[PDB]
Amino acid sequence: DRPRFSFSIAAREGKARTGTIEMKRGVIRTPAFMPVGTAATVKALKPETVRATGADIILGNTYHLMLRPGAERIAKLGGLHSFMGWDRPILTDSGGYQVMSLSSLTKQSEEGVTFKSHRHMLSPERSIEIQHLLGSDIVMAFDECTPYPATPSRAASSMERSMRWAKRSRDAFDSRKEQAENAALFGIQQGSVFENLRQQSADALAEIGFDGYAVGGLAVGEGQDEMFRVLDFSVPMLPDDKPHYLMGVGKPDDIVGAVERGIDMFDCVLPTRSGRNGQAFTWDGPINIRNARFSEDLKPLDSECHCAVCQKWSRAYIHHLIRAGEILGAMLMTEHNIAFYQQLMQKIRDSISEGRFSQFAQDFRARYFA
Amino acid sequence: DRPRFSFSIAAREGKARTGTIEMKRGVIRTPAFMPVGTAATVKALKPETVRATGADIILGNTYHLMLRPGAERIAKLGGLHSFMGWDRPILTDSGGYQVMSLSSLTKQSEEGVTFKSHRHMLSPERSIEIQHLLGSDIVMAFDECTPYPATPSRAASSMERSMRWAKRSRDAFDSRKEQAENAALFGIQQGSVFENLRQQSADALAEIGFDGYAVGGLAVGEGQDEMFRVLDFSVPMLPDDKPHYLMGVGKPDDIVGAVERGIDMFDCVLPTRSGRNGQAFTWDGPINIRNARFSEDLKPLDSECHCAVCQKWSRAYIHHLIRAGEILGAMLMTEHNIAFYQQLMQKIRDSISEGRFSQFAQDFRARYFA
Ligand SMILES: CNc1nc2c(CCNCC3CCCC3)c3nc(N)[nH]c(=O)c3cc2[nH]1
Ligand SMILES: CNc1nc2c(CCNCC3CCCC3)c3nc(N)[nH]c(=O)c3cc2[nH]1
Ligand SMILES: [Cl-]
Ligand SMILES: [Cl-]
Ligand SMILES: [Zn+2]
Ligand SMILES: [Zn+2]
Repeated sequence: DRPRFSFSIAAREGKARTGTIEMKRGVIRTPAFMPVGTAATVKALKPETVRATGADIILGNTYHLMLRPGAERIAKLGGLHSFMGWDRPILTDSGGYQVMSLSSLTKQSEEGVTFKSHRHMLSPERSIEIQHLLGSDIVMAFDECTPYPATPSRAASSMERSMRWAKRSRDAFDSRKEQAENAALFGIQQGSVFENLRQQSADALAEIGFDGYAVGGLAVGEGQDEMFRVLDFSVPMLPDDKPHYLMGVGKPDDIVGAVERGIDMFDCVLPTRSGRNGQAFTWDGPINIRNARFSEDLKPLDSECHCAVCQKWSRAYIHHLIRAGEILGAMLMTEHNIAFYQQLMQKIRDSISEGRFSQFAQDFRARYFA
Repeated sequence: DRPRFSFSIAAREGKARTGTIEMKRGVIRTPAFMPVGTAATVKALKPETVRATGADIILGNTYHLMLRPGAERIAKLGGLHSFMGWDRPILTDSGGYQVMSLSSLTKQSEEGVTFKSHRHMLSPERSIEIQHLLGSDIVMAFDECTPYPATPSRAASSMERSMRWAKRSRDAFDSRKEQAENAALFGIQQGSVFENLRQQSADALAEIGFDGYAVGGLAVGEGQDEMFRVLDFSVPMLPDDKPHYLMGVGKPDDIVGAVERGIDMFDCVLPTRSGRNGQAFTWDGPINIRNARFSEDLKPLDSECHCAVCQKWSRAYIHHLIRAGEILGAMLMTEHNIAFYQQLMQKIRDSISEGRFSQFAQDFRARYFA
């Protein structure tokens, strides 16, 4: 039987790593892309389809689920895995990021955040409890994602609060025997774009001790150049022997560059959200299938993609479906986009394992941006 | 290799029949339920899923497809079968019924109907041509579905026009060698609720000669009692050795009673349309999954249904999905409802084959309306 949590690194190239996370509910191949759910579902896909694309783990949506149908109700029905029919690992975010981005009126304090549903409270203790009620396998500490840009003073005060909340998250998780024995807990580094604050945050998280370490506070408007600059110094501050999770990233080129900088795990709504809006990812860059140039194009979305959509249906058909507002259009676009992301991760893993990831990154960028 | 068209009756009980239609693209078990597409898709289902529910044939949507993406374009892309990925028989309606129900401004004449898209003309010749361009296997004659109620004079004039159009449909179909050799053509009986007009229409259609005969002009507001009364005298007027197709019907109890009256084929948007709106069919009658009573119900939609939805997911989960507006909710409701309809048809076929259909009908009604 698998352990509660074990991360093993099988091969390395520069800062990039490939390996596996073993958990009770399954193995996660890294670098990993984790598709993101909306309301106990990955949009427009059955769980068997999500698995068929190559996903080893998905994200649940703590913020949506605590409001509807409610975390207690999901627990009463047997937990999120049973409820939605996904029996493999699930990671849950801690909810505050989405509260601060989506909620109408927020009130923040040392205790947590109160907010009005689009009233509810969210504290480190309540966040960990909700994630337990959902039955999450990878639990995120409750943090504050500092807005960008932030002054050094405000970034420091925010990061300091997040580190106090990280300790409260650790203690809440450890107090609950079933959660501590069966799930894993990740800490989230903050500190905005400032190296000294990123270092203080990394040091605080390592002193507490976590199963994995996320880089928080990025993909919040700073742009790729700045994100990469912050990753350059921030990832080496985290424990080398634990997974590194870049939250909310990102486009294919963001993922490649982040792996070059030591990131092992990614989540992003982009492939699911933008597929419904007509954007399809291809090795030659994204296309918008709604464009009239595809109305009679009999080729698949991408000429090399191995997914079931590209084996069966044409650009012309999917163009028509999306233009007509048909549900099958969203289903096919979403399956292809998630499958494309998984094929990207597989090429990344294979190229690191073979010591040719730097060349893969160069070749990928030349063709994707040609 | 299968013939162009062969209908064989394997067993009979009273007016009910069970058997098969063999066509080049597959066998159709009768009595048959034919799921209805919207715009080159059966809503929210891949074709493989439609087939998995038990469907042997589906309906294309001539009215929608002639407007978008256009019949000529579909032909240029290889036909509707290739375009949507369904390789089995497709029946297409002739388009006038939907024009008269959906179009904003209509102008009717002996030549056909002109209308504005929500300008285009539709005549017997153009209707048959569009169905050819789509690559339909079962082509419907171009008719006029008389509004209900209709005076005897107006019903007669309308039926007479439909019979002239039926002859024009026959000749257009026969002129096109590839269509005549590979597809089948059905005539449509009209005459409103009037026995003498139904008889004149049946006689006119039999003189022309068709591969199958539809009962048109019903399910247009007359209610089940009146529909059944008209079927009682109308179905025996059609050739016994050809299939009898009741257009646009219907609810499960409508289907059972129509089979008792000699109907072999059915199409209806109800299972697809109403599933998206939360109505699920069960052997104990329909339920609305949005009702709060299902919020914590761990049972499947129906306790006996063999479909994949009822094997995996609970009422509580589907309730949540539909309340949340999630695409997966529509997917699961639609798959279950179409599968339920196919299981109904299978029970009908098996009970006729075993000489116990009358008992099945009685048992079905007692439980469905309990
Ligand atoms: C898109 N950019 C971005 N996302 C971030 C996220 C959310 C990652 N995605 C989670 C899913 C969203 C819907 C359900 C869960 C962040 N989350 C936390 N806790 N902290 C961040 O600093 C944090 C930072 C992030 N930046
Ligand atoms: C719902 N009631 C009803 N439908 C009838 C229909 C349409 C059957 N359904 C076809 C699908 C609808 C969307 C795409 C094809 C009828 N069609 C014709 N041609 N004539 C009728 O008298 C006729 C009569 C009908 N009565
Ligand atoms: Cl969340
Ligand atoms: Cl039509
Ligand atoms: Zn693909
Ligand atoms: Zn079912």
